[PDB]
Formats: sequence, C-alpha cells, structure tokens
Amino acid sequence: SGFRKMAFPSGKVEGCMVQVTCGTTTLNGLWLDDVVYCPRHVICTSEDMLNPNYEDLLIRKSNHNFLVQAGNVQLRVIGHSMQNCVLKLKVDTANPKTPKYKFVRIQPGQTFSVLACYNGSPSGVYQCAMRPNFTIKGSFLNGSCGSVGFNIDYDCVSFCYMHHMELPTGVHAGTDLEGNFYGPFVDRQTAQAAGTDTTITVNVLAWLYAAVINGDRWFLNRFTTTLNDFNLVAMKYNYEPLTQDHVDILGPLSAQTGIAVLDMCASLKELLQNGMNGRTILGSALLEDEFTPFDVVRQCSG
Amino acid sequence: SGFRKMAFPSGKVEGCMVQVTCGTTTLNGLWLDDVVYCPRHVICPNYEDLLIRKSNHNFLVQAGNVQLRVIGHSMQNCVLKLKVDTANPKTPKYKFVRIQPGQTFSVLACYNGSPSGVYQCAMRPNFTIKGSFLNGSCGSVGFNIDYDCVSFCYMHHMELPTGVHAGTDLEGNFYGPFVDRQTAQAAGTDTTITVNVLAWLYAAVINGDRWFLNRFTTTLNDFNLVAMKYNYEPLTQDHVDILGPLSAQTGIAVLDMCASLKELLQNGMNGRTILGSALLEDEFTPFDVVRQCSGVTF
Ligand SMILES: C[C@H]1c2nncn2CCN1C(=O)C[C@@]1(C(=O)Nc2cncc3ccccc23)CCOc2ccc(Cl)cc21
Ligand SMILES: C[C@H]1c2nncn2CCN1C(=O)C[C@@]1(C(=O)Nc2cncc3ccccc23)CCOc2ccc(Cl)cc21
Ligand SMILES: [Cl-]
Repeated sequence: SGFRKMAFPSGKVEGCMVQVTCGTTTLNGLWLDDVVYCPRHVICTSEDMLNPNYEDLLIRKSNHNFLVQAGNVQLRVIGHSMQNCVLKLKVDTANPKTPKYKFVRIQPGQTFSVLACYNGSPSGVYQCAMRPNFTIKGSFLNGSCGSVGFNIDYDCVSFCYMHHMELPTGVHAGTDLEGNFYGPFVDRQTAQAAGTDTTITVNVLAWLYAAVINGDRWFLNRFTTTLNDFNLVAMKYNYEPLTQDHVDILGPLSAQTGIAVLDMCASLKELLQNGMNGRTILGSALLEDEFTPFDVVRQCSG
Repeated sequence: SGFRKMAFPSGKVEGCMVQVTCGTTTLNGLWLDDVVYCPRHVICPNYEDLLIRKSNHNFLVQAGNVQLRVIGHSMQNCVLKLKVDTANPKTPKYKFVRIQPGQTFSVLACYNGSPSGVYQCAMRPNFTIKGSFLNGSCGSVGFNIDYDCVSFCYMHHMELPTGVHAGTDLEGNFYGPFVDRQTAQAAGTDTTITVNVLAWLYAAVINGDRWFLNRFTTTLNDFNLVAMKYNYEPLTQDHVDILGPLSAQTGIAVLDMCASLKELLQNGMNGRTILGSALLEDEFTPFDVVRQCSGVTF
C-alpha cells in the first residue's frame, strides 16, 4: 500500500556523470563506453548564446580545449563531433561503470527520473514527466545542464532526456540523447516561451485507477460517457484529448479494478466539475498527472 | 528554478542490497562490510527461541547472482545480523543514525534484493512513514547522504492497517510504539510538521510565489495556540533558529512567515496553489530546502 512519486534507483546513471569544461563554461556530461555526451552550448559563452554558429565555434576547438573530469581523474579527449544539439567527446578510456543502455526518444505524458548534477556530481533524483507542451517541470539551477532523464527497464538504462535550458516561466527544455530538442525549442537565448500547458488526461485516469487499487472509491459515480463527450468536457479544463490509444492502454487497469475506462472518464468529468470538496485522492488535493498507466502497474503490482 | 520532492542519489545504497531467504520468507538485507542486516521476522513470536533453532546454512543470502555464505548470526533488538565470509567491496563510508520525527530521508524500495525505486519521505510525528511498499519490501532502507557518508536511519519492517509503514533504526529499535508481530497495531493520530511547512513556504518564496505573504507578524505563543487547533506540531525556538538562514535570504522573519501560515490555516488557499500543491506540504525540512535551492552534491 501507499502511492509515492517514485524515481528509479540512480546508481547506474551516477557512475556515468562527468564534468565537462570548455573555457569558462562548466556543465555535466554522460560518459558511456568511450564517449562523453553533453549539450553543445558548453562551447558557447553567454554572449555567443543569442545567435551562436555552433559549426563555426566548434571548428575553432581542439580536443585539448575540452577538460573532462570523472571523479578525481581527468579523461583525455581524443575526438569530437556534433550531432544535432549534443556534443560527443571521444575519450581514451571506456567507462568501466557503463551500464546496459539505450537512447530512447519519449512522447509527451511519458515519465522519467532525473539525476540532477552540478560539476559532474549527482545531487538528487526526482521524477518528471514530459509535459504536453514539451517542457519538464524540473528542479534545476545554473550548472545543471547535461543532467539526464532516464528510465530503467530490468537492468537496462533508457536515456531519454538531457537538460539544456530553463525557459522564463521556470520550466525546462532539453533534448533526447541524439541531441534533438523536445518541442519547438532551440539552444539560443532568443525570446522563447513554453506553449500553454495542458493536463495529461491518460495519466490522471491511471492515477484514479491507482487510488481505486489502494482502496479509495469516493469519486466514482453511476455514470459513463462517450469518448467524444468526455473530450468536449476535458478540453474546457485544459485537459489533453483522450485518444482510443489511451483507452486501450488503460485496459489492464480497467480489468484489474472492474471499472470501465469510460466509467472512470465520467468520474474524472465529475471531479473537474465539483472539485474534491475537502477530500484528497492518494494524499493529493489536485488531480495528479505525472504517473503513467505503466508507472501505476509497476508501483501497485510489481 | 523548480521545486521537487527530491531523494538522495541511491547508488551507494544499491551496492549494499542483498536478498535474504530463511525457509519460506524472502526479504531484503543490507550488506555492509562482512555483515548483512535484515528484519529479525525473516525467521518467522519468541525470537530467541526461533533463532536458537537455526543454523548459519538455513539463511540463504544472495548478492546479485552470487550466494554469500553465512558464518555467524546474532540479534540486536529487532534486527538480525548475519555474519558473512565476504566483506562487501562496495561498502560506502557509513554510519547508523536514529532520526527524529519531522526529519526526512530517502527510501530505496527493494524486492528480492533488487532496488526498484527511490523516494523521499518524512518520519511522521506519529512515528510512521507514508511509504509505498508491497509484500517483499521488508528490509528496504532509509538513508541520508552527507558529503560521501551514507547515514542509514530506517529499515522497513511492516505495514499498518491504514496503509502507512513502520520500521526500525539500523540498531533494530522501532520508531514508534510498534512491535514486530502479527497483532492489533494502529498508527496514532498524526500531526503536521510545522517547521517543515514553514521551510516549504520559504522554498515557495525563493521560487517566486509570494501571494500568501502578509504584513503581519505573531508571537511564538500565539502561533502555537493557533497551530494546536489545526493538529500542527508545536513550533519551538529551535525551529525558529533553524529557519534563520531562509528568513535572512528571503527577508521574511520566521514569525512573519508564521502569520502567513496562520492565515493559510484559517482561510485556506482559495483556489490557489503553492509550488503546484493545494495542500500545505510538510515533508521538506529547512535543510532540504537549502540543499535543493543551492545545489549541494554527493
Ligand atoms: C552553460 C551556460 C553557461 N555557463 N557559462 C556560460 N554559459 C553559456 C551557455 N550556458 C547557457 O546559456 C545556459 C542557459 C540556461 O538556461 N541555464 C540554466 C539551465 N537550467 C536551469 C537554470 C537555472 C537558473 C539559471 C540558468 C539555468 C542560460 C540562459 O539562457 C540559455 C538559453 C539557451 C540554452 Cl540551451 C541555455 C541557456
Ligand atoms: C516477511 C513476511 C513474510 N513473508 N512470508 C512469510 N513471512 C513472515 C514474516 N512477514 C510478515 O509478517 C510481514 C508483514 C508486513 O507487514 N509486510 C508488509 C510490509 N510492507 C508492505 C506490505 C504490503 C502488503 C502486505 C504486507 C506488507 C505481514 C503483515 O503482518 C506483519 C506484522 C508484523 C511485521 Cl514486523 C510484519 C508483517
Ligand atoms: Cl514514450
């Protein structure tokens, strides 16, 4: 029993965190095998960030300009290449702590753990979700760039996010590990803003099923809804449209609890209308949207 | 910017998690140097009588795909200490510390000696933890990290009927009036950790949310009279002193933040949120707020 926002154990990722310095700029790098991955803006100064020509800035650098520090050991850079917004620094030592890993690009609504790092040293771990507007509501200060987001599937680390910037609303933007930004963001200090964010409907429903599994049914009702009527109501509260894929994905939780997905949708519609009336659901007075159907099944069952 | 419920990096603890099996019971053990620590109920009660009937070879300890050989066993309060022939080469710098209610720690939830998740939680004033544990989670540990030293403060033993959890320090002393047996046990009436709510209000101010601030102040006694009415823990001069740094950084005296908290208790949030929460959050200590809002690393 109990339902917590649970991060993956960070050990496999901690053994990959390194410090990358280029000139006056210091950030974090991810050392996997003989390559250190880091944001390409490590080659920029603050002035360069308005309209940086990364190809032009990078061609002026040599291997020895990049100082890579793994613990108290300086790694030697023997090559460098840029792939989208990520710099790949070839080093002369393969990381003996390299876990079984893969690079995965996630979709909005997906969750992941973030190992926040400063100067190549892990400081904390928390759970995040890729917002529908492609930002993450992280906890990141200056020096956190290069910190990564991941999931662990059996013994395999799936790296899905690398931190690049904080937008003016305090939310965060980054790339997958191939350097492709999530959303319409660029690694420039040009005027950029997160789009209007919305609630991840499929995740709220997953969390309502988690509440039912843990013994809370106060919010259920005798009603059902069509998917279209649910979406018409949902959109009015800035909730993401629920697709047939989402309904299919919620099938297992629907079967375990005996509550049809559209029956849970009617409950959600009523919660949006009435609020909680001084009550809580899994210790929360707000509808929680950073647990996926997969996270609920993992935490409530195994 | 941002404020998350943040756990310590769990790597130093992950390298200590082992599986302990005795008969039909499988749970988790903490392998530090040549000793594996686990709940004494793995032998299940008259624990001295149950333990004397066991031999070393009855305890199957598995560290990854390697079976460790138990060469001795002893009980300390509600923890079983299994002496093994191999010292854990991954043993971090560590200490066993007993925490006070209101103090927070990270929990590395484990099943079959394998870490599955990490989350942050607080020792409630009623000595329970609002954890997330399933069957097989016994032996999972709570910890804090200071510099490079892991301070182990909790070992999971049981779930109470309300779904909250009970355990011991690493010396096997239970937190709370709990006992390790299948019997009628219930968590006492819980209270809110006042110093932690104030720490979280300071974190909200640091993060740019000031809507709840007011021009008013209060006395410590008047604040405590109001706080007692709302099942909040009394705020002591120690708590006020501990909040000194956050008070200086934001320019809001601790009793000035107390007046804001008094108004939040008597009037609610009025459709508003604080750090994305419609409830007053009490599982961040003043130190957790400073650490997260300064980027301390390990
Ligand atoms: C590494 C950092 C640097 N360090 N010394 C020189 N430079 C120059 C390059 N740097 C940046 O510009 C990083 C920066 C950024 O967003 N950094 C931050 C990230 N996360 C959380 C933060 C919290 C507080 C302050 C800054 C934060 C600063 C703002 O503007 C942008 C715009 C586009 C991009 Cl891709 C990145 C950035
Ligand atoms: C390890 C477990 C065992 N497994 N197979 C044989 N045994 C015998 C010993 N075991 C217990 O009795 C453990 C138990 C307990 O509380 N276990 C649990 C812990 N955390 C979360 C849980 C979620 C769902 C169900 C059980 C959970 C079960 C209930 O009653 C008590 C009462 C006193 C004590 Cl100290 C422990 C327990
Ligand atoms: Cl995905």
